This record gives sequence, structure tokens and C-alpha cells, in this order.
Amino acid sequence: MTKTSKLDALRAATSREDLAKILDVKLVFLTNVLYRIGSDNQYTQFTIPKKGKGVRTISAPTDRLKDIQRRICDLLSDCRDEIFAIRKISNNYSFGFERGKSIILNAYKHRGKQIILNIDLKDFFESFNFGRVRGYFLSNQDFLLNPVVATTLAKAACYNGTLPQGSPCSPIISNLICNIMDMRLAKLAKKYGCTYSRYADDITISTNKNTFPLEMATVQPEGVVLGKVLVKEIENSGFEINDSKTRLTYKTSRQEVTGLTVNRIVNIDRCYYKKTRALAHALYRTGEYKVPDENGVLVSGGLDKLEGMFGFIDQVDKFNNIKKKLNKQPDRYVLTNATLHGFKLKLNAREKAYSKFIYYKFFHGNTCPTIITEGKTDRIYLKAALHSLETSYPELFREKTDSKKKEINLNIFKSNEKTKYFLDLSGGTADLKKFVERYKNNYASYYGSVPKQPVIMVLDNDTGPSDLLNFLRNKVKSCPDDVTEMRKMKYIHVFYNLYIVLTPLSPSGEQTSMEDLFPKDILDIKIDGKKFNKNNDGTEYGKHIFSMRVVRDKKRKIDFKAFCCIFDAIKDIKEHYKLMLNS
Amino acid sequence: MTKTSKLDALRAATSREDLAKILDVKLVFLTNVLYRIGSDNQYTQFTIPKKGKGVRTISAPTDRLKDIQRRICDLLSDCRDEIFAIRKISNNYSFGFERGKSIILNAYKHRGKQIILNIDLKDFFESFNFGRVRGYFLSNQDFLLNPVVATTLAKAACYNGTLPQGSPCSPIISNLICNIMDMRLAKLAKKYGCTYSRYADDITISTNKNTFPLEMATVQPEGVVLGKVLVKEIENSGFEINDSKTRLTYKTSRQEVTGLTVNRIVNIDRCYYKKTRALAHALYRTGEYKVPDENGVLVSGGLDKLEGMFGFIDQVDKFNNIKKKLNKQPDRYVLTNATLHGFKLKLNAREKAYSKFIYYKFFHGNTCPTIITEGKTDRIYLKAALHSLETSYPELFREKTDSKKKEINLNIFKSNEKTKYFLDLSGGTADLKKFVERYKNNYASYYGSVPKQPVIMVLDNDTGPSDLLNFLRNKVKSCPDDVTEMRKMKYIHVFYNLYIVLTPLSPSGEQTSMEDLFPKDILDIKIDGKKFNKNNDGTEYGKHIFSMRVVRDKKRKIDFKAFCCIFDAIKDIKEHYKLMLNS
Amino acid sequence: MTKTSKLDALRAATSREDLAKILDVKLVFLTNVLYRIGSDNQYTQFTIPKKGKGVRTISAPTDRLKDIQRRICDLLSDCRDEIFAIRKISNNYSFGFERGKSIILNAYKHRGKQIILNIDLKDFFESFNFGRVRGYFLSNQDFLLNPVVATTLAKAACYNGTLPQGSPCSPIISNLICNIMDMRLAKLAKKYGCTYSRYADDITISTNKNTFPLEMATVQPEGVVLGKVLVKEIENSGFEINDSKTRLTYKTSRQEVTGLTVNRIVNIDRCYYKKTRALAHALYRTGEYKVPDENGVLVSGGLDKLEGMFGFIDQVDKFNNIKKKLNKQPDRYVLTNATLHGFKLKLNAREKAYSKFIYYKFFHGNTCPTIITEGKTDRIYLKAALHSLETSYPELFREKTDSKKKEINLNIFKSNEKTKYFLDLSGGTADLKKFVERYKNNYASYYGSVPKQPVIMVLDNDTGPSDLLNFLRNKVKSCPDDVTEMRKMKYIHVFYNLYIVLTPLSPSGEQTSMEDLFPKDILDIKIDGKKFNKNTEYGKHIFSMRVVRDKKRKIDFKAFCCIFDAIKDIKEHYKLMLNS
DNA sequence: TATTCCTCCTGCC
RNA sequence: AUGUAGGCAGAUUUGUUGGUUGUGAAUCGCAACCAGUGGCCUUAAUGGCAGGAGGAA
DNA sequence: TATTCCTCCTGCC
RNA sequence: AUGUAGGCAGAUUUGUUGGUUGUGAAUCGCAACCAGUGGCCUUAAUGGCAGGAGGAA
DNA sequence: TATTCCTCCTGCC
RNA sequence: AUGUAGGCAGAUUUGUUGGUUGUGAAUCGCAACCAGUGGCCUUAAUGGCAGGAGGAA
Repeated sequence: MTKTSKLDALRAATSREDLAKILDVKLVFLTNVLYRIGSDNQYTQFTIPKKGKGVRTISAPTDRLKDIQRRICDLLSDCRDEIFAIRKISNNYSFGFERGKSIILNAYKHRGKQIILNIDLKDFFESFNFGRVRGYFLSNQDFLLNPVVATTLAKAACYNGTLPQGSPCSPIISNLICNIMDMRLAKLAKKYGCTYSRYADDITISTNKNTFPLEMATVQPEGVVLGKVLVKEIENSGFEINDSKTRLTYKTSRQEVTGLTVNRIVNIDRCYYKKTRALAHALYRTGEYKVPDENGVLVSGGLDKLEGMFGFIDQVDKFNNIKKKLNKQPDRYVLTNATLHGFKLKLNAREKAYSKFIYYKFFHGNTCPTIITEGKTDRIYLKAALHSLETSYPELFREKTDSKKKEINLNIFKSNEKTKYFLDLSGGTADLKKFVERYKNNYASYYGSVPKQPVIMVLDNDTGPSDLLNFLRNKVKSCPDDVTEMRKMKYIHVFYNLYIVLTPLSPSGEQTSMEDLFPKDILDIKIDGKKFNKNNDGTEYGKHIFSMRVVRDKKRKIDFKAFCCIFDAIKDIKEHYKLMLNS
Repeated sequence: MTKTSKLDALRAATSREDLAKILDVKLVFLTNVLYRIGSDNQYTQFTIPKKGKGVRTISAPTDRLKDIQRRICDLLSDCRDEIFAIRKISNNYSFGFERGKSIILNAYKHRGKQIILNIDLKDFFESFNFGRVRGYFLSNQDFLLNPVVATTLAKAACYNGTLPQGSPCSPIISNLICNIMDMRLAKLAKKYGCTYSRYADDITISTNKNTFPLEMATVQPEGVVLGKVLVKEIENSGFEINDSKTRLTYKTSRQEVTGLTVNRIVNIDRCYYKKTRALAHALYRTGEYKVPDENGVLVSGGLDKLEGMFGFIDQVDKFNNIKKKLNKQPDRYVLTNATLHGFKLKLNAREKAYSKFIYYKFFHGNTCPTIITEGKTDRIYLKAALHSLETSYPELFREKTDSKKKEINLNIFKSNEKTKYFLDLSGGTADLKKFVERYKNNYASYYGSVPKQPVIMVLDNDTGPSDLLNFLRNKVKSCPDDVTEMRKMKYIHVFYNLYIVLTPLSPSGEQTSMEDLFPKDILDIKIDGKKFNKNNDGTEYGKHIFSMRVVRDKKRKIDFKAFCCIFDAIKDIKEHYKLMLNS
Repeated sequence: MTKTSKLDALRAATSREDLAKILDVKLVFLTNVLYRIGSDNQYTQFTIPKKGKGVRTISAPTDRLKDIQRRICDLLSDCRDEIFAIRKISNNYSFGFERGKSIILNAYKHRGKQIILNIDLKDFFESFNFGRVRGYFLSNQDFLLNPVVATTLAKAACYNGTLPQGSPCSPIISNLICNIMDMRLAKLAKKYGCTYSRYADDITISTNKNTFPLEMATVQPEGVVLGKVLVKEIENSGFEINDSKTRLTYKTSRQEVTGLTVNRIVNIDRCYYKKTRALAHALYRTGEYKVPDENGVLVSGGLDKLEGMFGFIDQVDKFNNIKKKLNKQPDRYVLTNATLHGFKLKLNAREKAYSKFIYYKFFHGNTCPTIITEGKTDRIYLKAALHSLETSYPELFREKTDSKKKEINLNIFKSNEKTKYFLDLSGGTADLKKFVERYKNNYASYYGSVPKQPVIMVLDNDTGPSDLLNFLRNKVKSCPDDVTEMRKMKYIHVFYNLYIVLTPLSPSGEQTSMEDLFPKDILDIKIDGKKFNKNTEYGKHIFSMRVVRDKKRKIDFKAFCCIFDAIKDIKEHYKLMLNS
């Protein structure tokens, strides 16, 4: 329990009652799912098409066997972690279905190697039969389970005397039983001077030798023929080889480990990144991009899918950056210390494409108005205020599938390290000034596309926006005469779709920030006997604690009367932009 | 004819009358040249020696036949261009005698290939016999000329059976009839993974394989043996292979395509550039260099023989610069804010030698005074004046070849993009001040040789050189504690051979420019109601329009008398420098 | 004396008296040493252990034959230099025991080569028998010595039918007699396209070819086998080949020429440099490092040993730096806008380690206080003052060998180009300000080690150190509060072990320097009728060289005790701080 | 011739 | 007023792979640099693992 | 299954 | 109130050489890049040469 | 042992 | 005063190719880096093509 003695609890168990307690399910429910309704009668088969005529068949547990198997998976994952701790070892050979392991680390193991050999195991899960699972639980030290517990686990895991593909616990059991082959193959590889790794049923054996060892594989004119020692090592561990998938790749072609290039660095497939580039280009250009859904029929993809692809590329990009940092050797020379558009000089071409896509997502292809604020707390204030006045502004909300789960119809931009890296927007005022400065070129970079929604920058009055106001006056000149009239106006219209909303002044014309919009009954509340500092100048608590324990604290019953103004402005802006699209 | 239907006119031609009309020559003259006087009785043979005591014989036509053949060459070149346009193809395989093609593009085709194969065709022009020329004009589907026109073209184009080397129309006919072999060899090369190109009779076949294809050529233990397929392709097209000139070159030796190195980039032969470097060095030291003549005895060789070699090298340098600009790999950089002598860091060694030579030509090895004037209109005024007062100043003129053509004996320096690139003289005041700054080092860089002529810097009085003069009194000390008195003498001697000449001051000593020298009668002469803005800084015609119209145009007979001061100063400077040299 | 005439004098000599006069010894002593007392009886014999089962035996002259052979060695070295000069040639195939030649140049001859062949000659000196030396001295042009002189030289230079390993003259004689094989092998190597060099008995033949010429050496299953041509060219020159030492090295292994890596540049062995790095690290962490001795037991080892190791590495570093300077590549680019710690951007890793060691030597692990100054003559003034006041301050002195060799215990820091390169201390005041700025980080860099001695910056009064005083007021703030009283103290405590000592301020308050501390009469001294410039004039250099340095006048140091008592007060203060 | 939980997307197997 | 004539098209236009980087009206091209002319799997969930984008408390 | 000594240390052979 | 069972550890975790550069609580590791999967010697003085750190006249 | 001509020079074939 | 002798000169000094870059009292050399130890053509107009240097209109 608590990542300390789950394995001890499992070993101590002597009956299905103990096992049911460990899994945290009733004994009646467990033995009803497993035995009353035989586990062999709770699997549905589906198919994944394969280009090689046939298809890949997946057996999946129905509803409740799946829950029991997920519990077994959690138990066995914790047990494996504890075994690793006890034996004082680390996972260096298995990457497939392992916690803390990814395809990136598996590829990194073989980065830059002269020759790479790829083997695939035939019918990986069908090879783990019921006898093998039960025998592993009975015989392998560190488990040595009592017969009843081991048999119950084996029956809850297996379908037709083998591990099904779609069972949640099959991955971990496969890892546990394939550790034997892992160690044998690691010994063999180290013997013949090769790096070895596995990812599910995908074995990679690389070497820096110019010729692969003859005991591992030879390149006959017929093709790649695995050596007898390696083949017998794999077959003596109870697995077969898919002879039609054995590859031997030299440095002069693309060396791929589990989908990633390893010729020089761990990289994405160039074809994949270029296709993501082209899909983003198509989205910017017309209004969308098309992908095949099931049978080659081109259907429009969503922003979610393209963002997921870009994030997949960015995972490898970020890994490479983190690795490059540890090697960076300081150098001489200087530059402009970044300028307008000078923050993209540090970015890749892939990272430049991702930056452009993120900017599009937030400011050019946004499907709802995007609100930019000037800090980490204005977002919480705006969200709370809009939630309180939901009925006052119905048009600022969307509707879910008839469950009263209404959501805010806005993109409240959240600035963090990632938007600082890609967009150059960490929430500072200088950052917003540079944002406005570059807005023209950023807008132009999207192939004449016209955003359908406005981008509203809601920020304080006279507190932060002074240089920005000077820039607006001296450069934009969106109005015939504007010096301080827009310093006190319902809103502003800077550029194509960019608007700015300043916090309304007091009746006396005072310069009031966003927090002044709360009633006086709330600004004076003391948390732990600490006076709420006015905004942040200062025994006192800053705006962070104010937002966390006052504004978001719904029990305090904060009335957002003097917030309606701001929301009203946004509403009007929406209509205004529509008129622009109608003119 | 619109650059599209000259081929149409040739097709429509049906008699010698139509051909003569197309050529724009009287029919009687054409028939006289071709028939009354045998075309074979209008040729002269001369020789070019060959390394192996050999002879390259050239048959060249006389003037009357050469004019007709030049007209035919122009006609057929237009026809070839129109055929290329019509078939919607480009010229990618032929470079020898082609418009818009050079050896640079020929070499660029093979810029970095692993193996080059060079073949040369024996007796290239003696294989285009009369039958081939006449038949090509008869049968090619783009010509299908009437038999009489084709016969007359082949008669004019041909010496006794075959094309003569020296005929103007032989090259274009060679290209037209060698396109057949070009296509055949292009197909053959594409089959065996090789780039193919031709330049006259110089065939290059390059490949990136480490072994040249066995069917194209092999390296036997006797030399290069051409594959039977390639030999048969060349011979079936009616050409012979000069077996003594077949070469196969690896990247370990110099790979040459029509005179240029193609190992990594398209470059000049290193020996040639080094020899040009040495020739310029000899010129700087002793005032002359020596190159062999026809008889074998060394002779001086002028500044135009050199400076043609420099231009030949600069052609390749400029081509490479353009390509680098195309790629340019933009990234961070800091040039250290530039400096004196900092403009030469962007130049490679070859361009540095060229820039040094240009500076020697214009400021250290002049055969006559060099006049440097800021801008681009002052030299126009100076040339017009010096032409107007030719009688007044005979010593400022030199005679031409035979009867009489007197010309300004002064290098009126012209500033342009090339001068800014190589010398850092774009025609501004700042560049002129930097020129004066560097003059001492530039003078010292020429191995102690003393210029034989002055360098006169003609400038307006204090309007632009306000800063320059400060330098002359802050670092140079050219005058004894002079600040504003120096703006009152007809000439100034900065140092060495560098003199300055400011515009004479007005009667009241007011600041003035050389433009004010023009009489005020012709000052306005406004045309179309637009006044001529003298300073072009107050739709008023600028300084260029005024210069062209008023100054360059005759029929006004401008009274050039205010410019007599500048020429008097030039005479005084010449006398001063002559006296100084005699010291 | 007249190296060119020595060759003529030797080849003109005809009697043992002439040879003795050339060697500058009395004929009686020479002939008594060489003949009366057997030359074979004046040789001690000692062994050096070998890694294998063998041992290297060395026979060395006792003490007097050693002197005779030293004179002969100098004579023959001058003769060889003259023979090089007259022949209008230079040495290119031998680096060995040759003047002006080193292992660095020997390795540089073979720098980027594809394959390196290393041969070692067996029993090098044992192959130069007496007959061979005499025959060379007799029948070789450019010497053509009289048989008496040649026989005397051979008798002096030879053990029983051999050249002693420990004889001060065996090196040069071996070089002269191996020149024949040098030319033969140089021509042979040029024939087959190879660089050839010899260093004593270490022959290196290198080629840029990917296959070594079959006539020179070939790789068979047995190993490396030298070709017949090369083996005969060596054997017919009267030398043997140590076959077990023959090596052929491709670029995929460490290519070593006389101890140095050759693969890409001339470099130190990486294992050696890393070992020195680790030894310095152990010295910084603990109080000392350890190294094995002859008997196989670890011992402390002094700063001298580690300093020598670092200097050996720095020799190659400096050679590479000079070559890189020669090649160079002009360009424009900012260099970190100078700033602090930027001077280490020009140093590579080895040079950074050496710089750290030098800084530790002079400021952290110093065994005596280190005096820093702002100029070259300040330290001379302090040294003269301490030498004159030896009896007054025995506490600032130590016995080197106790043989009345008492010497200044104060480690008076001296500045030069090397300290500017490795420490950024050229003596300028701004450099001292930067030094005080960096002192904190430099102190922290030695793994919490506590210095055992102070470090005193002796400067003048508010003349140049004004920047230092401003920095101390606006930063550090050792004292709670000060405006200008810092200029008037016995000493100032700045950091852990760093102190500043200003001169005794004038009673009226006028700023003073080292010169003002001298008596008025001493400052007024004039040489060649020239007054001494405060800062027809004399600079500080002449003042120091002729006035302070020269004890002819028994010059008096009056305003020099005060700084000495200040130094002793600093010593006591730091001792108390350590004992705190 | 700040640390949970709950939707959706990507990728590998 | 003119003034002989011998063979053109196997009918027509930028060889190619990979990797790294940059860039482009881009579901893929182009340019540079490095290495080349072996072979080869390739519509991966509803599950595991590693991530990504949001929303609530 | 600055030009002479003296002491010490390093490295190669 | 619950409910069959047929094979695991040949018992357990980061293959390796050289060069260059950087770096590290370090008598040796680690990372980057380059080239790879041949062989091999190593206790180097009291002598010579090449240097380094100082002290004195 | 202005966009037209004219002169000269370089290079390739 | 003196204080024995056994063979060297095959008689003399920086192996070399190409590319790229830099540089030099230079018709060529030198240095760095990259790749090596195959072969080999070379006096190119008065013609064509591609350029360069100038002058007039």
C-alpha cells in the first residue's frame, strides 16, 4: 500500500478473499464475474485493417472484466515498481508498456548507431498462454504466490488460454514474463557488441560495427537471415519471429526505431513533419484541411487532431532541446538581444511551424473571441465574474449535450512558459506591446484569411498600458483624432480584429485597475488575519491569495455588479466585428 | 518579327527571293555571293598551334559571305528560340553556342558529382556535311522548308561538303543538328543514373556513384574504355570520339567541366587565379607585367588584358555569391559595427585581389588624372563643360587612332554598385571621407611605387565636405592651422597624389556648389510648368532631369565659363605633381 | 667562446696538449684521469626497473671523468653546430639529444599522418664500440682529427667497447655517428613517400597512404613485419632492431610519437592530462595529493611536482597556440563585452586547469603570505627594504637549507605576461580591482578549503586604489560604515584571507606613494646629472635598478617599517581568525 | 533503328 | 533578270536514395551541407504506456 | 538448458 | 456463502575502442562531435636535450 | 657496397 | 715530464596529389582544414556564346 508493501500484501494473500480485498472489489462480485459468467464469455472481437490482405484482431473485455483487469494492472505495475526497487536495478531493456518509458527513450538507446537490426515477434500476446502466466506467478521469486491467488490472476487475465490484446492487464504480464527474454538477449547482445532494446514485440539490436556480427544476422542475397544463436535464444524463450518484418538498415537509409529516425539524433519522420506542415498550410489557406477517415474518404479534420500531431512533433523537439542544453558550451558574440520577430531565431523550422499554428489557433482561426489579460490573476477574476452573471450574458456561453454543463464561450488566453517560448507572451506589458507591434505581420502571414472572431485585450487603466497607448497614438491612428478619448472609452479598435478594453475609471476619473471592480465588502476580507494588499505593492496577502481564496471562494458570496460593464463591452465588440464582415 | 513568327516567314518562303527578303538582303547580292563567285572561292585558311606541335585549321569566310552567314545565324537563332517557345521546352543539355548559356551553367550542372567523364568529338564541324544540313532543313518537322530555300541555306552555310569552323552560322546549325544526339544521350544517361551535358564538342557525363556505370565507361588497366552502348550512341548519330581525350576523374583529383572546377563548387582553376594574382603583383611592383606572345618572347601586356582575367574570375565569383544569397542560412551575427577596412571582410581572397587591382587602376597606376566627384550628376556637368571648352584646354585631351577624335584625358570616376562592393564608394560624402581616411594605407599597400598622375577630388565648397575638411585639420594637418582659409584657394594638396578641388566661392564669399557655376539665365528653363529644383530637397524635376535636359542637350550652347576655374585647378594640380615627382 | 673557431682548433690540434688546452684542463690532470686511473674503473653502475621482467642498466662516470666528458660534450656540440653552419644545411631528421630540438618538434613532423610506424633500436649506446667512435673521428670529413686526438677522445668517451649510457658525451657522439643512418633512412623514406624522424633510438616513419608501403612494413597474422629493404638499411648501418617494440598504428588508435598524441594535432596524452587534473583536484579538496614512489608506496608530493606536470602540458599548449596564431582567421564579432570572468573564454580546458592551479598556488594554498602590488618596481622596493631590515623582522624570514641561507618568507607576487594570460593580473590597478571582485568566487571554487595564510595587497594612499576604495565602500562593506577613514588604518580586512595595506598617510594628509616613503636624500640622488622623476629625467626603472638595488650607499628605509608591522598584524589577525 | 477528476487529440505496439 | 548540289530526329528537355538544416500558395516541392547507388515492414483500439489541448472542483 | 650562477620539479630517450 | 486450471527466470539491468572539445567532490567519470571493431611497448637516471617554479651577485 | 552604335580585353569550343 | 688500443659516410637535410579557405616582394610559395597514393587532354580565331573596360548618340 502507498507504494510501499503492495507486493507483500499480494504474497501474504492465501485465498480469493485476500485477493478481492487487495483489488478492492467484493468477493461475490469478483467470483461472479470470473466464474459465474466465465471470463471466456465476456470478450468482443474487432478488427484493425492491415494492408497485407488480412487484418489485426483485437479481443476486448466487455465492461466489468475490464474493470477487474484494470485493477490487476494497477496492482502488478506497483508490484513491478517495488521489485525494481528491491533488486536495486532499473529498466534499461523494456520500453513498450512501461511506466516512465516512451518511444523516445527507446529510440535514444540506439541513437547514431552504424547498423540497426529490427525484429518483430509473431503473435506476441498469443504466445503468453495460461500455463505460462500461472507458472510465472507460482514459480518466479518475488511473487511465489499461493496456488489459489496465482490461478485466479491467470484466469482473470487469459481469454482462450492466452493473453488477449485488449485486456488492460495483458501489457504488464507480458513485460513480467518477457523480462526473461530481455535478460537473455541483453547478455547475447553484450557478448557480440550490440545495444539491445524491446518495445512490446519490437526488438532493436544496433551496433557501431560496419558489419553486423555473423552470429546475430547476415545479409544474404535472399535478404536478412538471422543467426542461429539469436533465433534459438528467441525461440527458447517461447516466442516466434515474424520473418517478413526483419530489417537490417545501414546509415545510408532511414534508420527507424519505433517510428523515429536515429541516423544522427532522435527525430520525427521527415515525411510526417512535412505532412503536418502542409496540413497547417492548408488550414491557414482555405479554411480547413482534409484527412481520410476510414476508407480514403476525405473529411475535414479538427483543430484538435492537428494540435495533437504538432504536440507529437514537439515532444521530440523538446527532448532534443533539453539534451542540447546539457552540452551547450558558452560562446562569444552578441546580437540585438531579441527584437520584433527576433524571438523566433532560437526556434527550429518545426518549432516555427508549431508557433505559427498556435498563433493561428488563438488569434486568427479562433472560433470564439480570445481574451488576453495582463497577468496570472485577471483570468480567474474574469471567469468568476462571467460565471456569476451567466444569465446576464447568455450569448457568452455554449451548450453541452443536454446536461446543464454550459461553458464559457471564450478563449481566456493563459500565458505560461510555453506561450513565452513559442509566442513570446509571458503576460508582461512589454510582451503585449510587442504583440500589438507584430500583429500586422502575423495577420498578413495567413494568406489573406479573415478571422471570424475578434481578439480582445482586456487590461487595466494607466497601470500597465502606457507605452502601448503611446504606440497606439503615434503609429496606428485608427481614428481621426484620439489622444485621451480612447483612454476613457467603452473599447478600442486597433487593427483588423484586435480590440482593447480598458478597465472603466471611477466617477471621479481615477485610474482604477481590475481589482477595483469588486465591491468594498470583499477587498477588505482578511485571510489568516492578513490584510489584502491593495494590488501587489506590499502581514499582507497579494493578488494570488486574493484570487485563490476570495474570488474563487464561492461561499464568500461575491457580487460581480461592477464587472457587467466589461462583459457588455465584449458583447458589443462581437457585433461590431460582424458588421465589419458585412461591410 | 515579333520574335515569334520569323520561323513562320522562313516556312512560308518558297524561292530565293523570299529567303533574301527574310535575310533583308538584295537578291542580286545574295545570288552573286553564292553562285557567280563560288562560295568555296571566298574562304581563307589559318592555323592555331597545338601542344603536340599540332595544327588546328580554321576556314574563315571573306566579308561578303560572312555578312550573309551572320544574317543566317541571326535568323536561325531566332528560329531556335521560337521552336523552344512553341514546344514548351527549355534548353537543359546544350551550352556551347547557345544564347543565355555559358561555361558556368555547364559546370554548374555537374557541380559536386562523385565521378566526371569527359568526352570530346573528333572533327566536330567536319561531320556536319552538306547532306546533313540540307536534309535537316528539309525533314525536321519544325522547319520542313521548301527544297530551294533549304538548298540555298545549306549552300551558303557549307564549305566543300562540311561546315567551316569560322562561319558565323556553323554554331547554330551545329546545335540544331546535334539536338538529336543530345536527346539520345540524355535518355542513355537517365537510364544509367548520370547527368549529361554538352558544350560544342565537349560532352560531360557525371554521376554520384562511387563506380561509374559499366555500360558507360570502365577503367581498364590501359585507361578509360567507353562502354559499347555509349560509343554506339555517339557513332550512330554521325560523330566520332577523339579517343585520346577521354577522361574519367574522381573527386581525389581536379574535376573540370569546360575550364571550371566542379569538385565542391563551380570555381576557377586555382593555377589561373594564382597567376592573375602574381601578374597584378608584378604590375604593382615594377609598373608592368610580362606575358608570352605568339613568337614566344615576353611582352608587357596592357591593363586591359589584365582586368579581363579579373573579370573572368569575377564572373564565377558573382555567380557563387548569388547562389549563396539564395540559400544564405540566416542566423545571428554581429559585424562589430563595421570600421575602416571593414568592407573587405565580406570579400574572399579572389575578390580582395580584384578590389586591390581596381583601386590600383583608378588611384595608383593611372595613365591620366582621376577625378572623383560625389553623386552621379557632377561628372555629367564636368564632361559637358570639358567638351565645351576643348579649345581652351588642349592639354586636358588626348588624340584617337588615325584622323581626329580628341577625348577627355581624365578618368572621370563613376560610382555604382560594383564600386561600392569592391572599393566602398557608393557616391556619398561619408564614403568619400572614409576614402580619404584609408588613402594612406592604400598608398602604402602598393610596395612603395609612386603614382605617375594625380587623383583630384572635385567637391562643392563646404556644403558637403564640411566634415571632411575637419578631418583634414584634425588628423592630417595638411595646412598650417587652416580652418576656413583653405576654402579660398583654387586647389588643395591633401597628401601623396591626392588633391582636393573645392568650388570657387561666390563674389561675396558665400557657400556655393558647382551647380551654381551655371549662368542664372539657364537656371530656370522650366518645362511643362515644373521648376528645376536646384538642390532637389525643397512635382519638381530633380537634379537628374535638369542635368540630362539642360546640360547634355545641345542647341542651347550653354556658356561654360564658370567651370574654367575647375580646369585651371586641374592644370595647376598636374603641374604641382610633375614638379613634386621631379624632386 | 668562438664556437666557429673550436672546430678549426680541434681539427688542427696534433698533441694531447692542444686537446687539453681546447678543453681548458691541465694536460697532467687529463692524462692522469684517462690513463693512470683506468677509465673503466671510474664508472658507477645502477639499474632502473622495467615494467616487464627486465631492467635498464646505466653506467655513469664517477665525478671527474664526468667533468672531462662534459667538456668533450660541449666541444662536440659546438663542432656539430659549426658543421651544420658551414654546410648550409639544417637538422630535420634528428631531434634526439640535439640542441634546439624537442619531442614536440619530433611529433609535429608526423602530425596528421594516416599511418605511423614506430621502431626502437636495441641496445642503442651498446652498438657504438670504441673502434667505431675512433674511426668516425678519424675518417670523417669536417673533423679529420690527428690520430692522437681522436684516440684520446674515444678513450675518454668509451667504456669497455661501448659508449656509456650515463656519459655526458655519449649523446652527441651517437648523434654524429647516427647521421649516416639518418641520411640513408631519409632517402629511403622519401623513395616510398614517408616522413622519417629519429629521437635517440626511437625511429618514426609516417605516411598519409592508407596502406603502408610493402617495402617498409607489412601487417601479417603474426603482426607487424618490417620489409627487407628497411631492415637491411638499418642493420648495414650497424644497429639492431628491438622487434618486440615495433608498432604500426592507424588513425583509429592513439598515434604516439615520442610520448605525444599525433592523430590530429600535437597533443599531450589524454590520460596524463586527466591524471594531472585529478591530482590538482585532490590537492584542492584535501590538503595534498598522493603519488607512488620508487618503492611502490604513495607519498604526499609537493607543489613542485604538480607544477612541473602542468608546465609540461602547458609547453604543448603554448606550441599549439603559436601555430593557431600563425594560421588565424580574421573576423568581427563581440567577445562577451569583456565583463568579469570573460578572460577565461580564451583558455581551453587544460589552460583553465593550469590557471586554477596557479591561482591556488598564489592565493589559496600558499604556505606564506602573498604580497600583491600595482607595478614592477613596488616589489623591488619591498624586497630591498626587507633585505635591509633582516635583523629587525626575523619573523618574515625562513631558513632554506639552514646554512645561513635565510630568505624572505614572504611570497612577493610577481606579475608578467603569464599571470595576465592565466590570472588576468598584469599589474594594472583595474586588474587588482577585478581581482578583488572575483576573490569571493575564486575562494569558493576550492571545495570549502580554508587558506592557511593571508593575502595582502600593498598599495599607496588613495593615489591609484581610489577605485578599490570606492568598491569597498559601495560593496562588500567589511566595516559597518566608513567615508574616508579607510585611507588611514594599519590594515583592512576585505574577505576571508584578503587584506589591503595602504602606505602610512602623511601627517598633514597629503597622499603618499612608495617613493614618498624613501628619505628625502635618497630621492634626491642623481646619476649622470639627472633628477629622479616623481612618476633630463629618470623613471622608476632606473631609480630601482641603480638606487634601491645598489647597496653601495647603505641607503636607509625609514617609512618602510610601518608596512612590515602592518603585515605582522595581518598575520596575527588571520591566525586568530583561523583559531576562532 | 495547488491537486484531484473528467472530455477530446497525437504517437508506438 | 537569274544563276548545281550529298544523311536527320529512332521527334524534343533539368538522373537518383537517405539524413540534417532552411524555406515555399505546400496533404507535397525546392535549396544547401553530409553520406551514398544493399534490402525492406508500413490504412495501430474500444487496451497499455508516453504525451498534448481544454474544462470543473 | 638585465646576464651570470644556485636549488627544485616535469617530459622524452 | 462461493466456484476450475496446462511452461519460466537457465534468477535480474545501460555493448565497446581511439581522437578532439567541454565539464565534473574526480589519481578517474560523464556528454557532444569525428572515426571505428587490427595489433601493440609501457616503473626512463645520477646522463643529454626540451621546458617549468623560484633564490641570489 | 536615352537605349543605339563604336573600340579594346577575358574565357570556353 | 709523461703516461695504449677493435669498421661507418656509400659525404649531407623538411616525401607527395587534389579541393576549399587564408595569406605572402609572388608569373609562384606558404599555412589551415577536407579527401587521397588511378588515369589523363592541354599554344582555342579573324567565328559563336557568355562576360568585362570605356567613348559618343
